[PDB]
Amino acid sequence: VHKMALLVPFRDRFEELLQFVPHMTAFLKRQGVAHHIFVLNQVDRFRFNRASLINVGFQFASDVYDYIAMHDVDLLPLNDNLLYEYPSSLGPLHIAGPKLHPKYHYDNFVGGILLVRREHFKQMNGMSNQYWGWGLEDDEFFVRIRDAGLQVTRPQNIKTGTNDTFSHIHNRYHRKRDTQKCFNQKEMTRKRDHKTGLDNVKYKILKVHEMLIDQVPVTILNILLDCDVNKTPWCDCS
Ligand SMILES: O=c1ccn([C@@H]2O[C@H](COP(=O)(O)OP(=O)(O)O)[C@@H](O)[C@H]2O)c(=O)[nH]1
Ligand SMILES: O[C@@H]1[C@@H](O)[C@H](O[C@@H]2CO[C@@H](O)[C@H](O)[C@H]2O)OC[C@H]1O
Ligand SMILES: [Mn+2]
Repeated sequence: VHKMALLVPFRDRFEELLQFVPHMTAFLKRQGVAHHIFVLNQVDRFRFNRASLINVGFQFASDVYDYIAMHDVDLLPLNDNLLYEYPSSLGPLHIAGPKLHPKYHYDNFVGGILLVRREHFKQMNGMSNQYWGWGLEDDEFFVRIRDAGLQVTRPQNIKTGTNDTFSHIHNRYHRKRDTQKCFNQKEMTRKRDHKTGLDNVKYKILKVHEMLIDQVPVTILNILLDCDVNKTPWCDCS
């Protein structure tokens, strides 16, 4: 059978994580999905880089996981018909589709929760590394999906919709989105990145922690991401 690496980019969301772990373990257990949660704890001081943290988690995870779930820690599925299944040959399986997501509704939205076969993630050279702070990293990945001759599939015949498919417990004031721009960030991050990815994300895993949360095993990666300010100075706008 198949195994999912549940990759959870993470910084300063302990409260969310305590809700995430039990909810997801139970949910996935009901649909027979074998999996393991990898908390991608960014311990450098640069702005949050979700995509790069995913690259790291993918490298770390062993070949026994034949697919991954890039999974926001604050987004809980409320509908058991959302199948976190091995994606088809077509490409990524997007769980949090534009018609089910509480907040994002455009056609090619692939954020929130996105499942990708190991082989396809390698094909696409994983995600761009140039996204420091909120926004755009998932859209650039959409393009990587089309450029690889792949496509996005989403669950069919979900009866629930944008108000009752997911719990998105994320108060915009409690957890601020880091929308700042500095240096030439707008211009540069809006353009397709053919130069970086899985194969050159620069980092170190300082420490690996085996945690149990009410018996449920979970792996913490303390990831010190590196920034080349000659290429991506917007990693830090202070
Ligand atoms: O400072 C941060 C920023 C985000 N994240 C993680 O990145 C995900 C995506 O971030 P965000 O909630 O801001 O995305 P959005 O709600 O806009 O889809 C979060 O849910 C967390 O898993 C985090 O751990 N710390
Ligand atoms: O990273 C993603 C953002 O880049 C995205 O922003 C949207 C992009 O398409 C535009 O038509 C919209 O103005 C804008 O909402 O939102 C979702 C996020 O995950
Ligand atoms: Mn959120």
